[PDB]
Amino acid sequence: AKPQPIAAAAWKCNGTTASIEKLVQVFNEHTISHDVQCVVAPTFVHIPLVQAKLRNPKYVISAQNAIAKSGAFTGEVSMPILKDIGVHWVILGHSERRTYYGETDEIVAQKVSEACKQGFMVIACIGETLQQREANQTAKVVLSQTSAIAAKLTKDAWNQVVLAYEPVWAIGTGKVATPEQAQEVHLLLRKWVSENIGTDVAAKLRILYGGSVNAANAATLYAKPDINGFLVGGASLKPEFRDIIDATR
Amino acid sequence: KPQPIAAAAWKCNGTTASIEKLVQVFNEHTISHDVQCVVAPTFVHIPLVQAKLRNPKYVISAQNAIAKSGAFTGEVSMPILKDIGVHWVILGHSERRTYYGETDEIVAQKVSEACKQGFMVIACIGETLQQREANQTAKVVLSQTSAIAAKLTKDAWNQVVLAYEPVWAIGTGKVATPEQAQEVHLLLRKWVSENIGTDVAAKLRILYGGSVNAANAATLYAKPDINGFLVGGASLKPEFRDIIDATR
Ligand SMILES: [Cl-]
Repeated sequence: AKPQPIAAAAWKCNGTTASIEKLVQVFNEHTISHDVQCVVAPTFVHIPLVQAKLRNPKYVISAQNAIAKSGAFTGEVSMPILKDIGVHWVILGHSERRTYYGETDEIVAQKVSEACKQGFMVIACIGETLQQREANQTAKVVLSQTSAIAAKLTKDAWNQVVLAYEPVWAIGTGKVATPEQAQEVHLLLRKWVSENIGTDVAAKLRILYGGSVNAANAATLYAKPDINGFLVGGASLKPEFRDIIDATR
Repeated sequence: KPQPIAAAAWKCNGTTASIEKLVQVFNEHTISHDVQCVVAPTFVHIPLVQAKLRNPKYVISAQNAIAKSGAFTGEVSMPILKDIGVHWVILGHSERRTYYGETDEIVAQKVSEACKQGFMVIACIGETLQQREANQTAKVVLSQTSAIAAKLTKDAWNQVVLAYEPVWAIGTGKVATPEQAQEVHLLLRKWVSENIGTDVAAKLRILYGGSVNAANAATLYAKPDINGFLVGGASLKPEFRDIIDATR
């Protein structure tokens, strides 16, 4: 009854030609037998290298960011440029972009809507800070972030949308997030989607956990009913990512 | 006059078909004078250009970078650029100063880290129409340059290239004359003359980053303090060859 699992490797801004070639070979020799959509998300300059080496049939390639339109945007990569090179997935609204580079709900929701219009599969990120979690605002924030995105989409566009919950309150703060605390936000989000968008949309929507995931807690995390996979960080740069994929069965 | 530079600022434009076609046109254009030609494609197009662009007079630059690798989603670091073989970088572009939070101090730190890591930097400065109309042309460009200069040693200036953008002429209905461009280049080199050293000022490349095409590149490069161009829309066209020939 669960939708198709997703295991996304968020390499962030890391990697060398030797690093990636060695890691991609590990990914390719890993035989995966269950239905699961795997995702590598390298830096822009490494997309051609990954395109040349990544062969495992379970995988697609995603950009870590994009802008909606080509033009006078020095330093940025546009979605049409990404379609032309053969990339159909993109991560939008990551906490690091909302924090360091000032991406707002209006910017993130506009990127998701324009990516859905241009045929992208989107992993849209939401999450709340510790200060927000201290104020009993987890729902207030993650639903305000999810409503802003939904306000620019129609029903059919939700088949391209994937949500990734970032427990930002458990990132670099010295605080930890339990598999029960993750399942709580994951069901909180699905019920909002069930109520506001549709019941069939909620049951099929993939909600990924974007917190600390390793080979030890992946299966127990995926054991929860409203967790549909992971947005893996540190462990994704390791052969450990194979075990994380194994745990989505 | 030091070695001129002809840089192609492609911005966020291009496909694999159009880049491969234009690179071949650049490949069939023989350049027989001392000039450093630069092509700066999007991050995704850097491997294509490195493989295909074969003119010995060209190098490949990035349009942006950050100092260190790590948990910075969507960004490309400077060590990653060095590992893939990129040794040039455009920093502090007006579009990033305007729309992506690159303050004078953020540009200054990026330039400093880039020179520390062995990068050739094209650092961009320029003033708005509001600023120019407030008689702030010197105030803005020198404040942008002095922030960059406070993070650089004398030897690091041999890796830095200044690119003046007449931002007051972009999308404003105003246009910049060569005499207005030379005026800014002059006072730029003169501040370096009197705050870094007469030696660095003489050998500093200061590129014009306004409207450059085949019709005006010669008249522009004829100005004594203009050392080349950071070319926009014309850089995606075969007439970039005529701009290179205008730096003779
Ligand atoms: Cl490992």
